Amino acid sequence: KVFGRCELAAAMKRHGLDNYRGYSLGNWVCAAKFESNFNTQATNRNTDGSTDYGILQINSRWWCNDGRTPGSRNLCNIPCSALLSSDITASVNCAKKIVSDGNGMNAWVAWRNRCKGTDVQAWIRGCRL
Ligand SMILES: [Cl-]
Ligand SMILES: [Cl-]
Ligand code: NA
Repeated sequence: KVFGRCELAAAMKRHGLDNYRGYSLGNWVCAAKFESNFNTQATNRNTDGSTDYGILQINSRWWCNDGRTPGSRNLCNIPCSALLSSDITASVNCAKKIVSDGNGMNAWVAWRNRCKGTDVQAWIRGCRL
């Protein structure tokens, strides 16, 4: 599924991401835009052989099991394929664990490089939430 921008904003809000750990909704939409272009089926292979999955590009090195990242952890206790569903619940629940691990949203490179310090509000403007 390729979400529309307001459609994704509303789904994230329903799932408790608005102001989660002090990050307003537009941060999460911005991060999703640049990580996956709002596509739940996005995958990308990293240099270390890990892979990033789903709309928030969550890494198999630490967060999910894909059976092909030797020595990896599965901190979200999920198969990585679950991160690719049209239902974003599993991605949101796992992202909540990531952003709480001390490093906030800096875990997402695209957020750090393309969202942090910008007017993220603009990612939710015009949306009925
Ligand atoms: Cl915002
Ligand atoms: Cl980047
Ligand atoms: Na893993």
